[PDB]
Amino acid sequence: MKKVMFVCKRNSCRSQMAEGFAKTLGAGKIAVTSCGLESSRVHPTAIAMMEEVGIDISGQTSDPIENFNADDYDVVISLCGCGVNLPPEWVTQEIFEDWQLEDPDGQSLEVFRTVRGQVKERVENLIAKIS
Repeated sequence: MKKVMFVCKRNSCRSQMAEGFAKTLGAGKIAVTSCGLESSRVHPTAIAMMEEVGIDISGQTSDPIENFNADDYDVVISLCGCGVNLPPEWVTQEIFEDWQLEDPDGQSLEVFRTVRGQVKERVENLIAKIS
């Protein structure tokens, strides 16, 4: 299928969640992956907020951007604040976006819920373009 990527920074739960919604909502329409995990591990509070909607982001893990090749992912979604000097292969894709969204860092459950919800709409919009 069309290959997709979600690049992560800060508490990477927001951007790996974008992949978690994208595997869920893009199922059988796209192939989807994530990279960067700047929180050095996943964050159980995000897993709980995704369990609250029947999604899993604990099985996800760290793998650096420099080992990826956007030339091999037709649609790439940075979440680095639309201000990172991605190699030019990250631009030639069918989609190149940067969902410069909120930061759940070590926040309340409400931000872990809210950022997830706002991400899910961006995910579903991306899906609406491709799937």
